[PDB]
Amino acid sequence: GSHTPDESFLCYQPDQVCCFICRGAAPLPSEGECNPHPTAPWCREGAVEWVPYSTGQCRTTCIPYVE
Repeated sequence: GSHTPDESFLCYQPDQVCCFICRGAAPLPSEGECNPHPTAPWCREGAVEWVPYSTGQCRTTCIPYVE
């Protein structure tokens, strides 16, 4: 009934991490795994788009972390 909140799932890879904010579903894990995450500065700073995903729409950004 009101504004639906968006979440974020960080898909993690031993050398790559992509954070996505979804307003209905999550990202499709095919290169590692993903789970609910807060949002570092790289998540919000590199995730500035949107795309139609399985059960909803998710946007995402990826960064070089412990790679």
